Amino acid sequence: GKVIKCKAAIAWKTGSPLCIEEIEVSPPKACEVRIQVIATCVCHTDINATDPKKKALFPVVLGHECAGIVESVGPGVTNFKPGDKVIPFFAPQCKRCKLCLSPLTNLCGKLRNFKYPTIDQELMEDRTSRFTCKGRSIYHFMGVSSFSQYTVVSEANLARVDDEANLERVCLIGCGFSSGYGAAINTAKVTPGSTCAVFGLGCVGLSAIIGCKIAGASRIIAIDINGEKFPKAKALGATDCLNPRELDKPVQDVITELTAGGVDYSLDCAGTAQTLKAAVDCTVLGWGSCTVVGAKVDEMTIPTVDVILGRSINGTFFGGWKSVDSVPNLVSDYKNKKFDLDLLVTHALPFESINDAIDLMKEGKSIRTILTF
Amino acid sequence: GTQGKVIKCKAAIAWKTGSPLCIEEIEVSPPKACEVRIQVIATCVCHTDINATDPKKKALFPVVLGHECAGIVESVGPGVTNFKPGDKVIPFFAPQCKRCKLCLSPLTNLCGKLRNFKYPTIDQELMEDRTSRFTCKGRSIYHFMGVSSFSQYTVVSEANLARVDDEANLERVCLIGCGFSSGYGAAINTAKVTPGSTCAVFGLGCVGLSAIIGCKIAGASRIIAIDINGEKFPKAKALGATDCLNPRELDKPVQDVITELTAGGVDYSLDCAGTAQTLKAAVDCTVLGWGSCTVVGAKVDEMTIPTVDVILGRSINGTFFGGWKSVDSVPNLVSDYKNKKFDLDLLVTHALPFESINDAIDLMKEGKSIRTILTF
Ligand SMILES: NC(=O)c1ccc[n+]([C@@H]2O[C@H](COP(=O)([O-])OP(=O)(O)OC[C@H]3O[C@@H](n4cnc5c(N)ncnc54)[C@H](O)[C@@H]3O)[C@@H](O)[C@H]2O)c1
Ligand SMILES: NC(=O)c1ccc[n+]([C@@H]2O[C@H](COP(=O)([O-])OP(=O)(O)OC[C@H]3O[C@@H](n4cnc5c(N)ncnc54)[C@H](O)[C@@H]3O)[C@@H](O)[C@H]2O)c1
Ligand SMILES: [Zn+2]
Ligand SMILES: [Zn+2]
Ligand SMILES: [Zn+2]
Ligand SMILES: [Zn+2]
Repeated sequence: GKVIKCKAAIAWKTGSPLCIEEIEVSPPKACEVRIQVIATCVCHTDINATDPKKKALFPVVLGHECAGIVESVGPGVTNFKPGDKVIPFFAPQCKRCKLCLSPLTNLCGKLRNFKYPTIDQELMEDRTSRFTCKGRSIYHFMGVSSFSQYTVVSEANLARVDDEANLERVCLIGCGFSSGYGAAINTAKVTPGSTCAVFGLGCVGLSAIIGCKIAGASRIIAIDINGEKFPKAKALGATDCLNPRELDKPVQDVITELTAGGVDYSLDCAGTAQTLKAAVDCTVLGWGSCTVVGAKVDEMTIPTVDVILGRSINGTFFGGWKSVDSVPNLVSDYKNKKFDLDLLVTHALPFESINDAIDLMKEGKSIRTILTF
Repeated sequence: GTQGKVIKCKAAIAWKTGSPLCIEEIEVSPPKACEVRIQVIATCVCHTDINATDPKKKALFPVVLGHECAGIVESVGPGVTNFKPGDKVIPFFAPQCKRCKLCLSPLTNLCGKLRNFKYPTIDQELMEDRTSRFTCKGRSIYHFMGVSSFSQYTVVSEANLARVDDEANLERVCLIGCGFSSGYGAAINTAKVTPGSTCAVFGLGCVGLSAIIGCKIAGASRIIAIDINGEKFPKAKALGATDCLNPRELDKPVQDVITELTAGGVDYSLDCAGTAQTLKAAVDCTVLGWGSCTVVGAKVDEMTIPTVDVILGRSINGTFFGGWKSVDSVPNLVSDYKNKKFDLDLLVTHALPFESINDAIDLMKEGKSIRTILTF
């Protein structure tokens, strides 16, 4: 149980980017595992914390998508040992609450702020922190904090995985891939031979397409305002591609015409007012289904008639997966080549170059950027 | 009443919005191909009808309103064999052609007969050949929702009616024409209330109460009834409500009352009022993870749903005629009523002569009635 000194990325406040600092990562207490981050990625959620218009706590060690090894475990911990390949996640499964036992949801009672899940799991189970830098205790982020060479997480926020897993790719299963993928399969519940529509072709949206294909969809329409996204969209299974920017008609009307009624399943992995409205509009009447995955705005307005006429609306949380039991399976699949994560990794960079990773992200020049140490 | 001949009878015409209904003598043309002329025996005023007289609402005039009724076939048109003079029938706004994609899908109860998907209320304003069967004072009167039951005799499409048990009490079974079927089906079909679950219903009118009946039948273990009219609580409870709430007498939003009361929220919520308040509340009051909200009523065009709610498990949908496959379901509902599966009798508060329709409308407006049977 020795204290560890390593580099991590600290956000001391909004507006101000992340700083590479030297922090002290305390050892894991009971029911906790101290992880060694091998590969982490910057996700849209990470960058929001620094946005003033968005709620967040500081100072904080951001990041939540990664994969690694077990550095050391805490007391009573027997499910983990030094060397085990593990993947942490923001979606807990403590297996000690009513929600964990329910087959109707993948939510867990460990959670507490159901209005701002982004500022939850800001501290360990004992309301304490394991991060210290220059005499100050730093907040954890969404129960993961992957932007540090070493981090400590609740046994409820990680799963051991295949020993032969390539941490440089399997890490996406920590958030990006799992949400898009699971959103199509568990939340939207895409059915064989169906027609789907996916707005937003980032990591989530692409995994949603991968998800639609795996579920057996016969048609998959990918929509983005960034044409540069299309090539890879098709690579993963898209049958059609639309750019609102190049259409003299609201993209939803185009989709409705191209399908003679609209699509059976809609998945919004963008989250804008425009996309949210379209995601619903483009669905057929009677059984049309829209599933919210991404959300850049807090509210969505829905016509009372649309709903009276068959269209339903739901949303996903971590792809609807029961984290601790599913993550390991998703890994086995990638291994068995059920799908290919590599197409999702467009860049790789030294951890210290995390800000440039953020810049490529914002610039929309990438899907996911693997950060190594 | 003789076939192939125009009929002179009385109806209730709405010459324009903001105006009451006028008892006029109209001419009801005989049925054309795939049509049936019905002698309306019993009819009721639904909120949807009154809604048409609202100046702020998009509607067409002149028109014979009414869509909730029951009656006897006075005659059929060319090439009609499923119906014949004497048959008891119940028409409805929800068509079932049986010969279209939508009709074949077990996922919806809509048929491709419907044309206007943004303003249903002003759809089926005329017959298939784009004309009218109604003439009054040298003028063409608009039909309403493919029924127009506010006339002793009316002409409807074969896809808009079902033949029911010859021994059906048409002065009760007429509620299956809309009100009952809607709330009842909403809980059973659209919301899909399951055994042991907890439900919340907003709006304790005919629909709202039928929604309660349906929750009881589906096996709910708790049915919370919400309404700003405490007078509606006795019947609501009589039909199955285990708890009753009035937002006008609470310090906290009703949805927070319901959340606490249920330690998390209800499994299924049905909004049979349809206001900006009820809609928001209907979604809020549900449990996260698997909470389900079903829109039944709607006095407003839109509802604002928080992104996080949906992400965190709550989902939304709505019903159209309770989600019953019209022609196939309606006769079944009648049999169920005969087998005393439920009591429509409790949904009837008044019974006036057709001439008093304007009073029946006021009673509804003034929330002093559930349903008022109108007879000719
Ligand atoms: N519900 C969950 O559990 C969950 C899990 C992970 C990520 N997310 C969220 O999902 C979203 C997507 O994640 P990402 O990593 O792919 O982000 P990203 O920024 O890379 O993806 C957004 C994509 O949508 C496109 N876009 C923007 N406006 C558009 C418009 N009007 N029409 C069409 N396309 C448009 C962009 O060009 C881009 O390709 C984020 O908002 C993220 O926070 C949600
Ligand atoms: N979706 C469909 O297919 C369908 C079919 C038929 C009728 N409807 C609609 O369903 C609704 C109900 O029909 P009805 O015949 O029972 O109408 P109604 O006028 O008799 O019922 C209104 C009821 O809601 C209550 N109410 C009003 N504001 C409220 C509030 N803020 N909170 C709680 N309760 C409130 C009233 O006090 C009253 O008891 C109407 O809007 C009607 O047009 C929909
Ligand atoms: Zn993420
Ligand atoms: Zn749990
Ligand atoms: Zn009605
Ligand atoms: Zn049909």
